[PDB]
Amino acid sequence: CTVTIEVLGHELDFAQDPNSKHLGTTVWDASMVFAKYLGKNSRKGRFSSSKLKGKRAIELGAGCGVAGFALAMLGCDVVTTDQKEVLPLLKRNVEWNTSRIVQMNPGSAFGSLRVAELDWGNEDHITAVEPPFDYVIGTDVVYSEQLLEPLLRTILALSGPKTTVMLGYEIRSTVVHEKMLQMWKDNFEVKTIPRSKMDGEYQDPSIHLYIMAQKS
Ligand SMILES: Nc1ncnc2c1ncn2[C@@H]1O[C@H](CSCC[C@H](N)C(=O)O)[C@@H](O)[C@H]1O
Repeated sequence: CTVTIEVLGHELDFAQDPNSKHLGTTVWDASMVFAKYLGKNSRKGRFSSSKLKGKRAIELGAGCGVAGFALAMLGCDVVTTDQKEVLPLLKRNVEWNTSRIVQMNPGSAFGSLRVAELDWGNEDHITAVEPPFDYVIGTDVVYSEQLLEPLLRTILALSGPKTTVMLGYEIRSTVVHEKMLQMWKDNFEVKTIPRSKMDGEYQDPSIHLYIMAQKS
């Protein structure tokens, strides 16, 4: 079971494990909406190559790894993380596609992409990936009320004053939605990226992209 997606004109292959009960063994639609958003906003602004020079990003709950891979393709250095059980598939997908795009574009310089274990809230895991990061990203990592606080605490622990948080999100329970929105509003300055910045094909009304700056 392997999904082939085009990102920045490159055909990538992401292995999946449907034999697994683990949520992260499947590619979720928010990661693809995030990757396609980057492809559309990488010519000018904060995701252009010159503006990403020297920037470091960390992906939380990367699963199969689509979102962090796209960001690394833009020239950002990226540490992609998940729990131990997901890491072998993540490591497989990173290394298989890294060798593909570099053989496809030998002269181009992509950002680095290294896999690390990070259980949300584990201070030892957080210290070990070497924060602070310029970007903290996550796609479809909000779904269960009990995971809101550990994710929040992790994002803050990896952040500094100038850190930007990018969140790909799919609305499910309205109760959880309202708790999540209030939480982000209590901790960040939140903006909701509009439909026009997302690709015409990779856009379902239920998928939202948030971009959040640290609070004053
Ligand atoms: N407490 C926790 N610590 C670290 N990762 C967690 C976690 N709880 C859930 N996750 C991870 O969050 C991911 C949710 S599925 C999202 C996968 C990927 N970002 C995508 O968009 O396709 C899973 O990989 C799961 O392992």
